[PDB]
Amino acid sequence: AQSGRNVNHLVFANTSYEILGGGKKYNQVFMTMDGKLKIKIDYTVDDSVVEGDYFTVDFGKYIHPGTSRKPYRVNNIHDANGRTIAIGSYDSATNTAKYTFTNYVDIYNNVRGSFSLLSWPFKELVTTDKQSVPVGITVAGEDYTQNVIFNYGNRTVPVISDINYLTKDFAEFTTYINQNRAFNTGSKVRLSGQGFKFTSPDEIEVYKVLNNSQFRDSFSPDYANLTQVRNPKIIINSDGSATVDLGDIGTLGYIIRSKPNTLPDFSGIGVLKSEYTFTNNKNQRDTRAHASSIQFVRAELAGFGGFGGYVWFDAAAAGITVNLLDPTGIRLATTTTDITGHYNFDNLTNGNYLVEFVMPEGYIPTVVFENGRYIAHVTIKDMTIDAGLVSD
Repeated sequence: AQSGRNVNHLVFANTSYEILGGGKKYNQVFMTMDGKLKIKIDYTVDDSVVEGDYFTVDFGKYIHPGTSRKPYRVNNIHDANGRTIAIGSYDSATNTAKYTFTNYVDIYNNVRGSFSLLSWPFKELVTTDKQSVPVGITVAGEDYTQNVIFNYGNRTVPVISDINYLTKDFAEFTTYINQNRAFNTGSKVRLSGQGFKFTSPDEIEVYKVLNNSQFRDSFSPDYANLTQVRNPKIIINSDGSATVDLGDIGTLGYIIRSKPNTLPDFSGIGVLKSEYTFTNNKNQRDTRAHASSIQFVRAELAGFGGFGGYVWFDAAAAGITVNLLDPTGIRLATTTTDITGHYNFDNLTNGNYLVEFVMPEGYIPTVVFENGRYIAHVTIKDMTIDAGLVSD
């Protein structure tokens, strides 16, 4: 089951939080103004810790590592020269990161470092503007808690919207209509984007609120308890925007939940915009709009990669040891070739690795070769590395 022991008790850590983004001068995480919560961890590791031992960071009830982009992940942790001290892995089910020590701890004593993570609240729990949340985490078995105020800037206005989250393939975009509950007729909403497109009305769901309690400040409403419109009038426009015709809504409030597609080979800054045109409570045409922007951080949207290959005598070479190394030569994983001569490593974060084939005594490869180790460079980007063996 485990590569080593839980060594929480042998990792001595100090933790602090730092608010980033537009709310920092107001002591708040401004969730729609680049706000996030940075977690900073300084640690030392006992000399008795070995390769495969691990410590954990439990992110508690209220926050997760990462911000707006799914799936959430943690990073490996390195020393001052980029050598990997521990491999980071995150389990969404338990909201816990595991940091598994490499052979760094067997090479060096007085192992110490620091790392940081960006984090965001679960929008279904941190629901309300100005909510002061006791953000309690556990770092190497020791609790750390600080109250943190979150604010999404929901305003009681004709139209406001926010990006709930983003994945490689789509964003969930939330638009609130007529929170001010004014009498409105001829109501229409255009959803448009830079970096996004609609292809089907199936991408858009419309809900009528029973009362203002359903307009959750976090823009991640409880859809299970909202009244969903069966026959919503939705057109996908030739430019890839969509128009939702709500009609003569009177004083009713509406929520539109949309899932615009990301565009392949777009980067920089995505934008999703809600444009609300209507006739107002005085029979005058009006127009209101709101826009949200989001960075396509490819590294945070990418899936995990892997590679593999065959080893043979130049007949399959079964049970050959193959190590996965970081570019600095630290071992990240080990495996052996199976009965068909095949090995693999998967769930690898994009980047550069070395693959080390351990030579049986008396054999050399058919890249560099030293002290009976054949080492090949590999680049992972969400391929095949083979080795033929010949007598010396």
